[PDB]
Amino acid sequence: SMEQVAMELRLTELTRLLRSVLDQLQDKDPARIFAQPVSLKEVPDYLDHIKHPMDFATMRKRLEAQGYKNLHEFEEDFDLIIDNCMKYNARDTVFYRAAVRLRDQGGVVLRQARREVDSIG
Repeated sequence: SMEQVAMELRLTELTRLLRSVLDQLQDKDPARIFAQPVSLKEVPDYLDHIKHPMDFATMRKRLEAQGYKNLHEFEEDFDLIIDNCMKYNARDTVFYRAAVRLRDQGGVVLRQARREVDSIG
């Protein structure tokens, strides 16, 4: 139907906007600490601690399959990256500290993303 096509164009345009959001958030992680899944070869107990791992490569795979229906879903995955890290790692670690800085800097980006999503519809 034509309605289904219009819905699909809306999803495509959200995907475009979320790709720009993802790029801007990933720039806030210049150490690439959050770029890839935590390796279960290198951290064998990880899934005992963290039940829903997340990372920017995993998000990018979902994004490119148009698997984010709205901005809430995307933000959920970004918050997982941060929150997982802040539980597994202690406060005095480069990993924790990177996550705090990513949260703080990413907030700015996400605030305007939400306005753009609502504004453009």
